[PDB]
Amino acid sequence: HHWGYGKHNGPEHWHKDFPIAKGERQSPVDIDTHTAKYDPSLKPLSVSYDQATSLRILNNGHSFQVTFDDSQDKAVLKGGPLDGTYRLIQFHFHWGSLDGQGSEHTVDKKKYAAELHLVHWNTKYGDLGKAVQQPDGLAVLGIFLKVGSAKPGLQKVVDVLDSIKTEGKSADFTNFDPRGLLPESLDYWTYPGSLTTPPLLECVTWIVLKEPISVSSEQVLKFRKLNFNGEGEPEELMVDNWRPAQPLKNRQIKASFK
Ligand SMILES: [Zn+2]
Ligand SMILES: [Zn+2]
Repeated sequence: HHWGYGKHNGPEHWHKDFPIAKGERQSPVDIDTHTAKYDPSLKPLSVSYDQATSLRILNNGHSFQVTFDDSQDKAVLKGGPLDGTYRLIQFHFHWGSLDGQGSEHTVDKKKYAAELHLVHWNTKYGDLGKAVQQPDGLAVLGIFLKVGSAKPGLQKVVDVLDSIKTEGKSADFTNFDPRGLLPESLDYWTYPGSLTTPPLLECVTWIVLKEPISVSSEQVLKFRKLNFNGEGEPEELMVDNWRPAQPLKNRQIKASFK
């Protein structure tokens, strides 16, 4: 029972191998806009992706992922609620079997069509190994996708998906600019949480953007062509690869905007 998203190995089963799944600071959560309170002390987010160097794109059996060279301070995230500078290591997506669902975070219980996660680690903790042991060792920038006009910045990604259809396939993926994946506003919500996949470590400062990016139906249709399965294995279409909202428990969600 390697983990997945189906009836027999999905999010309801994860706690058996990773008991932190019933922990105190699990993600995603629902963001209720009545209770997510504006914090005037929150600094604007600093996203510097201009020197990002992408390495590869891969189907890992739970999503598709684009990886980055994190050997030095090129593509970094800082400011906002964050201490120190955070290096981008990868991004991936979550999406649904139809446009009406797919995002992991929700806003006033509304599910978006997809959710993009840009994963960064805190350099003040030396390496990724020591970072994930710390409550703010990772920062994940979360961005909602809604269906509308095409995002030109997403095109180079979706157009190579046919080359990584099944679990375990990968391809060289150089000179991709993650700047093209961002909405206009960097207005955000932030709270302390976890990885939304095993091992579910409670090491993430979540930064979820208020403004969704719009992507075309054509584009999101390319997401749904991916497989959970390996090459030549019976088809398990990669859709609904999202963990549902987990209990907020004691936590406060802060808004950077009024
Ligand atoms: Zn994996
Ligand atoms: Zn994710």
